[PDB]
Amino acid sequence: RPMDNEAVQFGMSMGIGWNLGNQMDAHYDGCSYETGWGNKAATQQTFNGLAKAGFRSVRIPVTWMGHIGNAPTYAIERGWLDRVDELVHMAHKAGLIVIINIHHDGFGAADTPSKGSHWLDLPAAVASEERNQLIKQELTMIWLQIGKRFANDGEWLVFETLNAIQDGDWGNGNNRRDGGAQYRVLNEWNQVCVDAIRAAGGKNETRYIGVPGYVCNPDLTVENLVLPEDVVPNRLMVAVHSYDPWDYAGSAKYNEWGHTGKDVVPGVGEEAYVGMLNRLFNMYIRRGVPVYFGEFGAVRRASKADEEFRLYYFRYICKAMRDRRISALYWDNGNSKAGNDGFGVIDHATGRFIGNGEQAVRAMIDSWENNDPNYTLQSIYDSAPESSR
Ligand SMILES: OC[C@H]1O[C@@H](O[C@H]2[C@H](O)[C@@H](O)[C@H](O[C@H]3[C@H](O)[C@@H](O)[C@H](O)O[C@@H]3CO)O[C@@H]2CO)[C@H](O)[C@@H](O)[C@@H]1O
Repeated sequence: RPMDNEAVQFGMSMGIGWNLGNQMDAHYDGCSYETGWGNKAATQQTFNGLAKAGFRSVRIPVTWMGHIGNAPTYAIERGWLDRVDELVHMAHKAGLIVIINIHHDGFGAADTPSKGSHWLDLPAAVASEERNQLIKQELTMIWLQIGKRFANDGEWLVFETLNAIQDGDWGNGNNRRDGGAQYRVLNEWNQVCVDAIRAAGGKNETRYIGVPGYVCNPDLTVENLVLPEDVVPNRLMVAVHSYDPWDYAGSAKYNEWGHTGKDVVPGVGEEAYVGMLNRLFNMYIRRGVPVYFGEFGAVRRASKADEEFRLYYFRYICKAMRDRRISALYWDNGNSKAGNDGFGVIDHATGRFIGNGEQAVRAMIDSWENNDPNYTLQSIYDSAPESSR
């Protein structure tokens, strides 16, 4: 029975995790900087607190742009790699499964503080096969070096090939009417990254590798993602993101969610989210291919009554994930404000809770971990909070 295989068990072993967001991914004027977006430097204590809270995994998005020497070698500045190495091993010290990647290098929108510097350019790769070739060489050289640095680190360290690749229009643009050209290239980049990771030798030969689809959208993934040919069986996982529905979870234009909410995104609640998880479960988990959410979340609310809807959202979706053998990592950017972009629940320097962050963390983790067979989507649903409208 493929859903009962070792790879899906490894997928589930990541449980509910946490992103060191706006940290090694932060960047401006063409260069990443750990503190560049207001977060202070991570410490062992950061990761200790994560393990203590019950997270099983941690994702350290890294933006490499600015620390890459010239072609043809694309040498990564050693200090930058040292710091990545160092963090990965702090996480290992705390008993966490660890994910690293190529992050804002691939940022595909126009709203960037590093305009002109995103070498990982999907429109430009589609535009010409020559520029597609340069990008592939750079992806190769970068993954070879990362692989070589971590050759003695085992399957507790996961590599995620790319982040959220796109053309600016978030999966509503030319990708829907170019005859699959954008999707074909992205699949080719994943292939090239997997090739390079495996060629790094050592424990990279049997390391789990996460591969995304277009803009990390679950549906565009199930429709167009082609899993790369691999040198070993059962060592690829599908990476997806979800902040659905965005205007509730991300922008906080609406502040309630689900069947008991009144201030809701219209017609988009419990059924839609589980439908999305079911398509992933039928496409991948049922076929022995693990899926994880590299990023999921909902921002913090100003009122206690709206916050209860946030906890409800977490309890419900995280249970639905558990039951579909899907693991997931919460997006934490360190920002303690409420509303738009207010994702911070754990301090990035100390690993202590920010504001009421503990309730959210407990909500997502406990719901996923719960092994009481009476605790179901029905019971969670029936205890949805009361609308304050
Ligand atoms: O605060 C200073 C800088 O913030 C930058 O915005 C970032 C958000 O604060 C962050 O939460 C968001 O996270 C992304 C994630 O990186 C991505 O993989 C996924 O697709 O969506 C998440 C949630 O949107 O990233 C943005 C930037 O990409 C500003 O860009 C910057 O100008 C500002 O100084």
